[PDB]
Amino acid sequence: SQDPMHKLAIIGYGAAGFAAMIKANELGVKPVLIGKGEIGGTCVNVGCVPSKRMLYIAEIYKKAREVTGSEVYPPFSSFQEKDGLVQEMRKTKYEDLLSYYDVELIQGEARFISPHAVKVNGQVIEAEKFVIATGSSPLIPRIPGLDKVGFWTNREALSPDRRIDSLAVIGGRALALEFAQMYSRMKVEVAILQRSPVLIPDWEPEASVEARRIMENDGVAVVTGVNVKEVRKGAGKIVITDKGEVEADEILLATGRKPNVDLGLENAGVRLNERGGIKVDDELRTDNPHIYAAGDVLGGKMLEALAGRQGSIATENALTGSHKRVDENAVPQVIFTQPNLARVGLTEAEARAKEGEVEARVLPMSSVAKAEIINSRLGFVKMVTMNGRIVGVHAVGENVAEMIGEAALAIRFGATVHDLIDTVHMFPTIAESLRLVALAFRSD
Amino acid sequence: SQDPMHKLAIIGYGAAGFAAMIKANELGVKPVLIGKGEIGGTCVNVGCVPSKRMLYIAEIYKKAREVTGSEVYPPFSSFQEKDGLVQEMRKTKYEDLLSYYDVELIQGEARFISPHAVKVNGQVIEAEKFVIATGSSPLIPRIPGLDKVGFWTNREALSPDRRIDSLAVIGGRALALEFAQMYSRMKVEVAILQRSPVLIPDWEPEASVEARRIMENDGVAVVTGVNVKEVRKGAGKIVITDKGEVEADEILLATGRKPNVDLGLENAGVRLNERGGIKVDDELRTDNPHIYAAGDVLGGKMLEALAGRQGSIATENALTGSHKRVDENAVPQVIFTQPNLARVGLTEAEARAKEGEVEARVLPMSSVAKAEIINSRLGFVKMVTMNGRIVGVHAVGENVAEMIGEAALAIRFGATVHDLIDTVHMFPTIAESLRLVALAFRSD
Ligand SMILES: Cc1cc2nc3c(=O)[nH]c(=O)nc-3n(C[C@H](O)[C@H](O)[C@H](O)COP(=O)(O)OP(=O)(O)OC[C@H]3O[C@@H](n4cnc5c(N)ncnc54)[C@H](O)[C@@H]3O)c2cc1C
Ligand SMILES: Cc1cc2nc3c(=O)[nH]c(=O)nc-3n(C[C@H](O)[C@H](O)[C@H](O)COP(=O)(O)OP(=O)(O)OC[C@H]3O[C@@H](n4cnc5c(N)ncnc54)[C@H](O)[C@@H]3O)c2cc1C
Repeated sequence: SQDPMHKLAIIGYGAAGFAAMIKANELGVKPVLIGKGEIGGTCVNVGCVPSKRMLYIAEIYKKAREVTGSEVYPPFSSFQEKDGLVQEMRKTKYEDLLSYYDVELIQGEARFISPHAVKVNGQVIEAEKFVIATGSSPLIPRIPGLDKVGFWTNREALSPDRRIDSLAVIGGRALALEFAQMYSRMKVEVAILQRSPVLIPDWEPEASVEARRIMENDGVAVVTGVNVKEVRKGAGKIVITDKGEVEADEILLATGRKPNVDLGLENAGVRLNERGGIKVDDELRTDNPHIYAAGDVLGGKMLEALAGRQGSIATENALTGSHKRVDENAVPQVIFTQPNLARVGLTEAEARAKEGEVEARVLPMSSVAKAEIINSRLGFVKMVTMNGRIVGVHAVGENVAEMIGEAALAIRFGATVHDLIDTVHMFPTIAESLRLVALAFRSD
Repeated sequence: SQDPMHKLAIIGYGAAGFAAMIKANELGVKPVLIGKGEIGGTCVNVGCVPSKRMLYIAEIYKKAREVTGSEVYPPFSSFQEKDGLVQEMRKTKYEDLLSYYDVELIQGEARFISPHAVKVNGQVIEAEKFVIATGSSPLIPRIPGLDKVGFWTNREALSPDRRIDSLAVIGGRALALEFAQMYSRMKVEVAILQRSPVLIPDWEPEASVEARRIMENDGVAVVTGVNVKEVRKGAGKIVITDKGEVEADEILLATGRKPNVDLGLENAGVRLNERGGIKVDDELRTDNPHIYAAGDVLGGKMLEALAGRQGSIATENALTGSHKRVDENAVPQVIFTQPNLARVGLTEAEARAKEGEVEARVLPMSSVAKAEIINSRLGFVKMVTMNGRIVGVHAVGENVAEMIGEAALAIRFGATVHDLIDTVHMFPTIAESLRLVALAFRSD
């Protein structure tokens, strides 16, 4: 028999799929790239780019109100203005690359029909190797009355159909925090309804404390330990919980994301992991050794830079036979509230659960000169070492997102606290808090 | 003979001298610490702390005017308000340490009278070892009429005696840029008069370009290639130059700093270097092997974090017999205008002047997603490698001061561009510009 096949097919054209496409070109292969929906996927269109833009607008108006005492809020039109930036970035960063790089693009929904083939738009596409990069979708909880009453997800909260006065946010991790701060800074009365007893319960305890303070400082009502029983429609929307009824103009779901795995995977011998994403080994290879997967479809951390890195590594492993990995314990995550929350590596509890000598220190941000100078004293920097190497850094403070890459690099290099002590920082910066917390390991 | 002496005397109680005092305590020695003037020296009192505070105030009001369209400038009282922060920081960071650590403090002017002794307040103080950390003072150029007409230095520009409408700044390096932006953002008409053909002429060429644009964007008149011949008094102060007369309410000298070396050094066998600072080897030891020196008195880079590090290293080398050094080519410098200018390591020209394979790349800030998102597209990131190791990073952009410590750490570790490529950053941050410029080494 002979069965000529493409060398590589990539399923999905978001951050992971683009990274795969680029890598494939670099290794001398013209891939087939199959996607549906807006080019560039979640990040550029309904994710990191429009969300950070609206938080920037929120921030500059908040500062303007503090300085002037005026009640100036961002105009409702600022949501529509941001659509110009999205369009420009989608063009320059994604659409223009489809002209520059070599690729057979197909727009449509792919589903596996064999271990070496998909169907799309009724046609068979066969490939020697696949990279699955189909992303995630909003997770819609099963709550009586919710579908009938209707709700917003991120998509709608970024392009709102109307001006609202009140918002009930269901959920209490990063996206809830970001949208709650965003809408509260637009003169919307926001409540967060969180099931766990604290916000961001998989972060350091100190971070969960600060998360509450950040929200409350902008007038958000934070309700923790709550179970939502039902939703109904009154004058506005009524969320009925075991701690009372919360009425609001609109409901925003921020209860997580579900990997996009409705792909006929059983036809290709690909399995799901316990988190509902594609099951892969550390080299991003599935149970079918010709199929790799990358990005949010893995059901792991959901980050643009990690999705990109995984799309590159999956592609190289598929086309070269390499055995490359991307160490998730040096990958940073940031919540882009003001002040920022940032983390990379292990929490102290995670480190203490492994074998090894663990130390940890926490430096208050109120001790950092620059934080005093710019009136941003809320926060902290926490550093965790295992056998004398830095393995985790967690921080809350002004623009800590800008210093977390120093911490990531320190962790990749296995830097010790003396290594940081020996590195002259710039005074006065927020970043020199990394060296000040290192000094805390022996010094006061 | 017997001549009992103290183990260590430290001359000057700024950043270097404090660092020495602390280090001495850590090695089990109670030093004698001799200083004059305000405790904490330049940084806290008339340097980095009050200057960054006033630039912060300038910045938040500028943003408030952009957002509201109102003509709100910082009140003249904000200079006096900053004196509270200075006092608080002087107490917590310096005066309180004199109670916590063990030290014999003497306030007065020290001068050497022998290789092992100083005089202060008419008393002989003998020590086995000395660390000289006497700082620098403003450099006052010899210009006819200038002393009679009078001028401001940093001290006066930070605590102005009156409200002015116009300012002539003599000089064109970091402090000129910072004060020019500061006063222009206080509705003062500022002119910079610079002798060299460009601003900051020891920075990368790209930085000098950007420096001019930054100044001009706030309405500063930048005059380069000018020689100041004379000053006279008219209605206001008249600076006569070979390119015309510039009249202003006040004159600010920003023409550099002179090390404080009027110390009787010839009595102790200590010599001066070609830049007018104390001559030392890389271990901070002078020609008298019992005398070390640290900080701005060396006539090298003038930075708080470097002065601290040198005071620690000088002390350890003096008391333990070690041979430690502080590598100046991993020490960062930042100009805290908005946007910031930052640098660490070698310029491209400096690297190309040494033997080795040199590469360099420049990434525009307009290519960085976060810079687009926050409307701060002016700038660049330049990376220089020598034999495949990163040896210099230079950047202009919003809050680049916060990412320059990542670059410093990369340089200390001898990181390659692949090392940066392999480190997942956070999207969207300004800091991921370090990885984007690394990608430029092979990729477009
Ligand atoms: C509101 C919001 C804000 C965020 N902010 C940040 C942030 O600040 N920083 C950060 O790092 N991360 C952020 N994220 C997460 C980040 O956007 C994602 O982790 C990232 O987009 C992952 O990209 P991906 O390619 O793995 O998934 P996607 O980009 O969703 O890739 C899937 C793409 O493939 C196509 N596709 C899907 N299924 C199929 C199929 N069956 N057949 C054919 N084609 C298909 C779709 O068209 C889709 O565009 C945010 C997410 C959200 C929702
Ligand atoms: C306006 C301005 C802004 C600045 N901003 C920054 C910045 O943002 N970041 C940064 O890194 N750097 C900055 N600097 C530079 C920084 O302040 C100095 O490099 C730093 O203070 C050096 O400290 P030092 O201890 O070496 O000198 P000093 O702190 O001046 O130490 C000298 C001290 O010793 C005492 N002394 C001096 N001579 C004698 C003597 N003969 N006998 C006895 N005692 C003596 C004096 O009382 C003096 O306080 C700035 C400088 C200025 C002027």
